[PDB]
Amino acid sequence: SSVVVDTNGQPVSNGADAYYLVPVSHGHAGLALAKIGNEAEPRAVVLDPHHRPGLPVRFESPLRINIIKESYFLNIKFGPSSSDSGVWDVIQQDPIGLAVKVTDTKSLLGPFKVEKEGEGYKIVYYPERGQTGLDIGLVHRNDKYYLAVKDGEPCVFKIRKAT
Repeated sequence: SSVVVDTNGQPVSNGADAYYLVPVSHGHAGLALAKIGNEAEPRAVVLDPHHRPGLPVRFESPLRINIIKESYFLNIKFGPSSSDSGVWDVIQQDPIGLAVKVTDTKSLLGPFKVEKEGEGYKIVYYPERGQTGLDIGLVHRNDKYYLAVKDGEPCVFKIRKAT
């Protein structure tokens, strides 16, 4: 499968560089952490008009290669490669369904792939590595756009090297 490219047409690096996920619609918005309702710490990933560019991410595969392809299962995380926190996971959370949230552990192979969609890319979540995955889209609740499983309604991004 194809090499994933940033907004300058360069291969997206495996962990070494961070990237903004820039929505192609939803006007201007960037990635942020929010509370869902009641939790003490904001750990739900949202797209927030008030946080542009937002929190950049790193895409990680345990394969030896220094670039990412659309075929690779990925961990995606906020923060440095060295830090255990910021790792995205998909969690059952009552208002949202299956919400994208940050965690501080990480499996050998991550839950996600980055796949070509429209003018850019979508994030796809894989309950099971040998089966079709489920598009990540946006769930609007409580004055926030939560990144959440919403198959058929993917949020489309371009990937801008945080440089």
